[PDB]
Amino acid sequence: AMVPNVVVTGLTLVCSSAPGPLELDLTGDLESFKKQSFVLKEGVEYRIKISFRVNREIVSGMKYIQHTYRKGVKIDKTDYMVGSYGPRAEHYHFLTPVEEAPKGMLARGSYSIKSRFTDDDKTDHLSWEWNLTIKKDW
Repeated sequence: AMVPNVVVTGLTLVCSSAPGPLELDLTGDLESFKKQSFVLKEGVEYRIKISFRVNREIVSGMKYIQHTYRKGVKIDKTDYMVGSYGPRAEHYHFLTPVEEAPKGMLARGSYSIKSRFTDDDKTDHLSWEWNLTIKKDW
């Protein structure tokens, strides 16, 4: 502290066809997000972008872990290998592979997401929670 080795600064849902920006500022109050949601139209392609800075030492085997819940029930768990990164002032941007929102009336509604950014030391660089709502339309 005040700026430790990794500072996770943002999550962005990158989607060509979304009408507005879908962004969380992860330097802020993380409790706030629990009360908000991103809307995705069903079936659309998107990527999750995590923005972060490294301050002092090279970090290796960075990993972004995402758990998805529906009705409080764990339904998906994905780990994404992020890579190795040296210290610098400029943000790094990690992007997942393209994902697809689920589709169909039965898949519509809100889901809760538990995210963690970690590494090969299993350091908790940041853990946060957010919500995704799948709709017939934007």
